[PDB]
Amino acid sequence: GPERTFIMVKPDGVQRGLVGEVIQRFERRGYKLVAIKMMHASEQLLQTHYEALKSLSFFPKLVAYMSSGPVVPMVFEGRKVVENGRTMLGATKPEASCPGSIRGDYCQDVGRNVVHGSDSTESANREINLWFSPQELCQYKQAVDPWIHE
Amino acid sequence: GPERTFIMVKPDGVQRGLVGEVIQRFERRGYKLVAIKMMHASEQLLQTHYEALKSLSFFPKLVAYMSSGPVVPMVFEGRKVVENGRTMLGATKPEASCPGSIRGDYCQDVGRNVVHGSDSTESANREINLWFSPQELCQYKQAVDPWIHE
Amino acid sequence: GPERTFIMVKPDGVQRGLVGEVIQRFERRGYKLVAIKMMHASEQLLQTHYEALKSLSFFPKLVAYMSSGPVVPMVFEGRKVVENGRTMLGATKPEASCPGSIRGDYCQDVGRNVVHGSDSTESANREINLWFSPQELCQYKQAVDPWIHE
Amino acid sequence: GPERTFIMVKPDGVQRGLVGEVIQRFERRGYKLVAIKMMHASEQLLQTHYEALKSLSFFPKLVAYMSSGPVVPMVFEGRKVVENGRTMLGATKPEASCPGSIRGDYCQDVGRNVVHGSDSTESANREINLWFSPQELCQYKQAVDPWIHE
Amino acid sequence: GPERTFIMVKPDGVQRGLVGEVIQRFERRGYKLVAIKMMHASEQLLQTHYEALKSLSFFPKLVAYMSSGPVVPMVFEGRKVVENGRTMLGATKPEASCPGSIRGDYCQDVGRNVVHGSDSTESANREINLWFSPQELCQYKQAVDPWIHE
Amino acid sequence: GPERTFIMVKPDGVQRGLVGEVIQRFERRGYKLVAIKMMHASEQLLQTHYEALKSLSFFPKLVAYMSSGPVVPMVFEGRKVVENGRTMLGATKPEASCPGSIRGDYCQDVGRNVVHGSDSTESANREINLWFSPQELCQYKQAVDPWIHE
Repeated sequence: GPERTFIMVKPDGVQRGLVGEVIQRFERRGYKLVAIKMMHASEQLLQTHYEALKSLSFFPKLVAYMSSGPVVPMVFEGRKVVENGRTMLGATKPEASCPGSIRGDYCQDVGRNVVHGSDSTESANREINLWFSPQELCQYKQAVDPWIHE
Repeated sequence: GPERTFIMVKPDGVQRGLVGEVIQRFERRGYKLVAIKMMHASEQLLQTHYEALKSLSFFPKLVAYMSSGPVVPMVFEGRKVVENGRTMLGATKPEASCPGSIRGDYCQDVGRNVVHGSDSTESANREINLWFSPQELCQYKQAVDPWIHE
Repeated sequence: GPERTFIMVKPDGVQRGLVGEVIQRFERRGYKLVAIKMMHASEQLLQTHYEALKSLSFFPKLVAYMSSGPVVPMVFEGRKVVENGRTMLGATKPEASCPGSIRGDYCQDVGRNVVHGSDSTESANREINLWFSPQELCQYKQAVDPWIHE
Repeated sequence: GPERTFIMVKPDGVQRGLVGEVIQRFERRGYKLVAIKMMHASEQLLQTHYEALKSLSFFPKLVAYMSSGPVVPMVFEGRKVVENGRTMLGATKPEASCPGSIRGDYCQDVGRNVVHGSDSTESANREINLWFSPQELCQYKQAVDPWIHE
Repeated sequence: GPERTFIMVKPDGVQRGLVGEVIQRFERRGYKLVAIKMMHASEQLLQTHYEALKSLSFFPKLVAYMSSGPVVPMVFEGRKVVENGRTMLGATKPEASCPGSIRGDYCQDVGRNVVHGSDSTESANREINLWFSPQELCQYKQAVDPWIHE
Repeated sequence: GPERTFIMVKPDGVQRGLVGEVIQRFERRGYKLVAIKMMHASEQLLQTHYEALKSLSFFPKLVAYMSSGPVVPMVFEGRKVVENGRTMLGATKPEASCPGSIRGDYCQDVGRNVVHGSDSTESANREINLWFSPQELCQYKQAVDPWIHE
């Protein structure tokens, strides 16, 4: 690609002091952080982020909650990072999440499940460009590259 | 409920220095500790605790083992805490337990599997009241409550 | 002695989900847990606990704060456990605490410093007996004993 | 203030996958993240950041190194965060750093010491405003606030 | 048996500083380390180690990679250690590995999957004797033995 | 040098499952493992290892204890690794050790203090060559080298 995924710590993950933990789970798997910021996300941005859900009953409540406190959008790079990101986050519903996953370790409620992650490569490219301008995406050559992929 | 489950560190979990680890796995998922104590559990208490097993060949051996060293009964409170407790503990048999679970991380033998957890809400209410008097159950309002459930 | 010290997680340590962490720091140093409970501590108990401070301006405020939410008293056993307990907790003032200590890792304010620990063997014996009846103190022989002391 | 300090993961901390670890050390002490970003820092920015060092022999080499790969500037908020930040980072020279500090845990060379932190409140205010526009500084009320300071 | 399995940190696990982590995952499950060494493995040794794969297209490339940097062979002892070793390592393919497993936590590429583990008791006995002479296998009685198995 | 130090997990560190933990503390500081093995150390080897102590009353008891169960000698390489090794291990006496050090985190008795480390570069060269033949010392180029030292 290089393959990239969009990860976002939600307002409850910020409140509960889990930003570094989410980042560390990607770093220890050898994934490269290429962008990050903390922001108050606007209603208009969140409506576009969740546009696939705009027809559903819970969409207005989700958009208001996601603007009720700061969030931390970020972008990770590496092999199979989209599908591995989804596994590392765990099932949407925490009670279906296996331990070792972020939601299985930290969450008890689907509406407070700490972190968002792209569900497909097409979604990831859309979300990365929605939240970050190209100038915010940093590029570097990871020294351990020969030892993390063949 | 508020929903509550009964968790008990078994004599081997005490010996192996895993009491804090069991507690921390519930705390980091946002669950509230509401009771805890260390005790030598009597044969009569353990026979009542395991009354569903009283007809089985291994019951006398289980009751003697569970009174052979101190145990740490405790009670946790939060959404889906009974079913999530069972997932966090792992399969009864450690070799069937996924890593990330307590028994998958620490155990190799079903008869030394570190920790007990209620299997149903009806069992949890029975076990909580069997091991703790109402005066031992503490109540407080968790400050992070708005960020752990909706 | 066997030497024993009294450790108590304060209301802020309970709220912030640090009970298991405090316990684990003693367990991994080979210390034996011999008693623990969660309780709402009464004004009368806390006045006796802090009787050395009864003449000081901040005593009424300290006693009210220490009864404002549940606490977790506990007792640990092993060689040099009183003096090592004080080192493991860190300076009273978090800003004077070295990292690696509980208060240096988790605290920013002397009035919210998570955990209490006996300052002398005479204080420890007094505090243990103040908070626990003899029947609550459990005794067992630690299997790793030959490898934790000579 | 509210008191704030500027923390920056240096290019070697990014390469070595330590961004989340630095963040987590501040979060677990109850400090609030209020800004963060990943960027390629320019020579002009770094010369201003290090203006106190502009007369010294190693300044050109330091500025070139600090622009040789991406960095992660960030801002933390809470009581005594400037002086506690310096303690948490450890001595400038890793060999003088106590274990438990970031540089004592991860570093072996003063020129690759992973992370920068403000040395005074006057430096912190200058550095925060140098690296972040006011619109990038987020504000929220931490739910655990009553339990982290008095 | 006593049952034993062969575990080997591959060249990428050495480079990425994961030797202690692999060892610790077995130790915390109560397994006994009975042999370990760091070596440059020769082509002839690796061809014998992987003799089941000698007919396959990727065998020469695998043998050259496995001799391209030092490896850490080791031997662990305890109940069900072969089958539990395979679960703890995770699926061969990291993207099929559950979090909590070594490859699910640290790996993104099947050709850089950090660690080898015996797939059967017959393979384990063969591999142990291939990499270690009998004099390198140490024997001791684990003090916690009564608390890790019945 | 390249500078190297000799580290040895003592019989109590093996029993207590701390081998991986000792290794991980050096790895996360960027130090290179260059040799390791598990062995039953003979009286003659240990008398030579501790020859500086041969005149002292406790020497025979120390030599018998150090041969009473397997040990794990090892060798680490990197900048200032001898002096940093001593800091990471902590004071000889655990009660004088700061938290964050190995002995401050895990030990309560000077005669069961888990791990040995060279006290000087002259001692390190002697001890490395006493415990390892030159063929056991592995050499490789660490990919992160440009980011761990200047």
